[PDB]
Amino acid sequence: SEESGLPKLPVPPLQQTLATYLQCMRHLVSEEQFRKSQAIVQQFGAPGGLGETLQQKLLERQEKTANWVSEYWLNDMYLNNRLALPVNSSPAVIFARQHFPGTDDQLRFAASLISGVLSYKALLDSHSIPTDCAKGGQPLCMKQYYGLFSSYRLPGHTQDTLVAQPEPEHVIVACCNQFFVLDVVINFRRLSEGDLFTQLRKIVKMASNAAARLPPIGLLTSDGRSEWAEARTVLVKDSTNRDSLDMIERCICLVCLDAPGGVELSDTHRALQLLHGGGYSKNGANRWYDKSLQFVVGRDGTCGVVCEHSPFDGIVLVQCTEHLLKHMTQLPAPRRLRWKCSPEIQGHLASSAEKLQRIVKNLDFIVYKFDNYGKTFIKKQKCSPDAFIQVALQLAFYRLHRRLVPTYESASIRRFQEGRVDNIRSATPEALAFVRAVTDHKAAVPASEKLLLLKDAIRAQTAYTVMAITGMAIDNHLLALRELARAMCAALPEMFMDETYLMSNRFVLSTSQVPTTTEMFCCYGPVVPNGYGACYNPQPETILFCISSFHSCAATSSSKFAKAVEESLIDMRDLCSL
Ligand SMILES: CCCS[C@@H](CC1C=CN(C)C=C1)c1cccc2ccccc12
Ligand code: NA
Repeated sequence: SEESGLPKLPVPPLQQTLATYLQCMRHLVSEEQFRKSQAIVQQFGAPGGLGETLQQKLLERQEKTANWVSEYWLNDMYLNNRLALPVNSSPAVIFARQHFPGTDDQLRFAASLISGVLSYKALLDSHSIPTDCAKGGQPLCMKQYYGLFSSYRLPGHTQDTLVAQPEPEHVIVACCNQFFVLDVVINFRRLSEGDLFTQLRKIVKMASNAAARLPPIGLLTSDGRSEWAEARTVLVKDSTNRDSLDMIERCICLVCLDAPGGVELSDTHRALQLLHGGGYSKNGANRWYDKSLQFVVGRDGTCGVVCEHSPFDGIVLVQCTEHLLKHMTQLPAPRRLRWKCSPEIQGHLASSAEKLQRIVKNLDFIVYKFDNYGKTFIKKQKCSPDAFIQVALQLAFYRLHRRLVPTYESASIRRFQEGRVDNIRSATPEALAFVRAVTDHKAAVPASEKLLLLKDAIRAQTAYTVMAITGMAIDNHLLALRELARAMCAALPEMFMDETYLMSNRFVLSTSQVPTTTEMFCCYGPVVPNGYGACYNPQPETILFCISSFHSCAATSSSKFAKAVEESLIDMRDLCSL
């Protein structure tokens, strides 16, 4: 009645997780390091040993909590991360290209979008969104929907805070780096699209007035999390700033009326604008990255949403955005938020502009549309499209870099209460056997044998996927054992100080499938300096890859990786056509 009917997240058996862990890492560490890790794990999991003690504590935690990993996972994946949110953390979703002859066309789109946000939020708030079922079925957790609009991520010196929340409700409109409170309710009557248009015109006019222009405070939210915690602490010394921060913290979402980009509106360029606004000289300060959703409606027709994803993952977000876009197809003045700055704040602003520009220049990003085939061909090979593509990315990484690396693939655990994600470790032993056969010409493995190895790697990938989505994989389980150990003693046991364990969690290849039904697509940066981010959207006859890496790292190249992906998909096609 008041409590969820969903199952709780399972706790895997301890020995199952330790065995899977060792077999995951054997081929990714040296033989000497692996021998040491084998003995460490044996001691940790011995009868009556520490692992068994921690496992008992984890089963007590499962009984006392709705989800035993929620707190640890939120802190480990997001709130402890000190990197600036743009590129490093906040994914971008790019909508179909739009065409706005005049400003009023841009404003009519933004008015229509805001109206759809208000309608969707009314469905949400009255619990009218139909329960998702697995594979589009077993019911899925719906809690992430309540985090789409009611969430604000506060910076902290060492750990951030995720705050959940209002009479009336308002959005914040960002224009020319200025922020305006737009109430979306007058006399308890929701503003119509026409009223919203009229209000947005008032905002664009006020934002263009240089005598009222205020400093670009939003730039500070683009900095490292400890840097922005420090600058925000300066701001909150003044009551005007506290009032303005409070208005942003409690808004529904941001709507960002970006200026024209001046670059060709390719898919790659539109994505760059959604990821980091092009830096301070372009739209990079027209942002507030702590707020969960920042819809961008650019003057030139670049539209999308920038997502702070501590409160929700991408499947729920795409459900929301597709509903918004599909249903677009079917009076007091807004208040400028004022700011009281100091010489301190000017220094923080200049430093944030410089730090953001390093991120802009460092990001190597490419949108690559593979057009030779898609899901239809892959399914004719008795393969899951996701597993086939994951194996292709392993072959791409191996043929370019001549090793496999610890790889992350998001797996939804929404089958369980409060469920977010666990990790599918796609760098399997079977994937290694396959990529070596394909690339080692002197070994002269027959194509017929490469095909057997291909299908066994796809089998192993599919098996790991089922394991992860049913709560039986290893990353969340080890995370909880680690953090329960830390509560006993700040000195972690050797199990988690082991270089094999640290190595295992540096995801040089970080991936996810985010399928969409419209022309929209999702992207994000890498999670380690020598890594890639790879987000793909498989369609019946094509596959879209968004590949990121950092220009600082001489080993990686997004262009070269996309070419290796193409060659791998062609190789796999030829093997399946024997
Ligand atoms: C379970 C479905 C995908 S969850 C997340 C995946 C992910 C994101 C970043 N890295 C580095 C690696 C993986 C994600 C992807 C794309 C867009 C998102 C938008 C909002 C929220 C999450 C999004
Ligand atoms: Na690079």
